[PDB]
Formats: sequence, structure tokens, C-alpha cells
Amino acid sequence: MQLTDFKALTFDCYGTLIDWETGIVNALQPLAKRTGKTFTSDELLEVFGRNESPQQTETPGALYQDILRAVYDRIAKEWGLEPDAAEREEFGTSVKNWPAFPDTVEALQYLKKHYKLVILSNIDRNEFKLSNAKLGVEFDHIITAQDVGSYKPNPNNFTYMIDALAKAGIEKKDILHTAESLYHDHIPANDAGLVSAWIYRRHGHVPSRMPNVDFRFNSMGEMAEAHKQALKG
Repeated sequence: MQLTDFKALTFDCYGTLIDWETGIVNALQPLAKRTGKTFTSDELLEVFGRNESPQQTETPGALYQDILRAVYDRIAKEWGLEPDAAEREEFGTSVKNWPAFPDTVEALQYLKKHYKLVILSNIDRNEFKLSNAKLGVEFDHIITAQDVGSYKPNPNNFTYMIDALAKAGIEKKDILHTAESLYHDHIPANDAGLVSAWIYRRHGHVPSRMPNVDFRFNSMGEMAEAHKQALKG
């Protein structure tokens, strides 16, 4: 089991490459400032998570911005504020502002030399295009929840991706699924017969079980460095 056994990295974007948590903390600043209260990042993320839950659907909405706009309205109400149209507009379009983790770009640029790179995203393709502009590489394949008709961890998202890759010449055994989320990514990766690289980020949705993972790295940078070390012998 070696990182060189694989030809394609199939990535989660949001949570693995793009730091959605920081993006949401930042995006909540205008509304939060209006409350006059000071929140910790964990507090903001708790409020976001609890208010995004009721927006979840089986068939994905075409535009992720509609989820964010609905969450904005709910949070403003929770905080005892009237929603503001301008604030809602900005919050709803905030994905483009969500930052890459500081290690992401250099790691992707290195890994792009050696692997076919794939995105499997629950956020729509147009938002991803805006994130892609700050990720520093071209992706070979981009698969979204809208394409599939469901959100990961639905197994169809993985089957669709695997089938797309097979048509592009990549056998299932040559895929390394690289992601932060045990629940959204590694449980279904296990069930789809993929090998997993867990990019654990800040570790330490509740996964029903702990999935098997074959590699563990704190960041994409660490994964890239492990590849470099592997090549050294």
C-alpha cells in the first residue's frame, strides 16, 4: 500500500482543499457585527450547522447560494435581527471568498505533476469554478451533486465518479479518495471499494461508524511531502 500505487486522486473540495469553516466564520462577520455580540469561531460554526440542517434535501437544489441565503435568514432571525437584503446577497454569494488552507495550493501543484486530479463536490459547479481560480491547478474531472442527483454520502455520487473515471481510463483500484470528512467521503468510499486518504485537518456530522482509512495526513502539504519521501526511497 503506497501512495505511488495510484493514478488518480479524487478530492473533496470544501473542507479538504478550501477551508469552508473559515469562509463561513468570515462570511458571518457583517451580520454578527450587527448583533453587537462577539462570537467565537466555534459558536458561529454551531449556529451555521444547526441552521443549515433544515435546508438539506434529497434532490440537490441547482444553486448552493439558495441554501446559504436561507441559512442567512434563519440566523438573522435566531439573533433577533431583521434580515437585510444586502447582507443576505453577500452571504449567499460568499463561496468565492472562502479561502484555501495555507498548504493547499503548493500541495496541489506538486500532486498535479503526478496524478489525474478529480473533484467530487456537494457545492455547484459555478461556485466551484470560483474556488478553482484560487486552487492553482486545473482539475481533470469535476463531478457535482447536481450532476448526480444526490449529495454525498449517497453511494450514487461515488458510483457516478467511478464510472466517469473508468470511461476516462482509470481503473477503480488506481483511485485514492482524498478527503477530510469521514461521514461525507470515507464511509461511502469504503462502501464503493476505494482506498482512502484521510486529510484530518482540525480533527481532535457524526459518521455512523469509523471508516477504514489507508493513509492519514494532517494536511495536503503533508500528503505531498509523503509522496516526495516515497520517491526518495
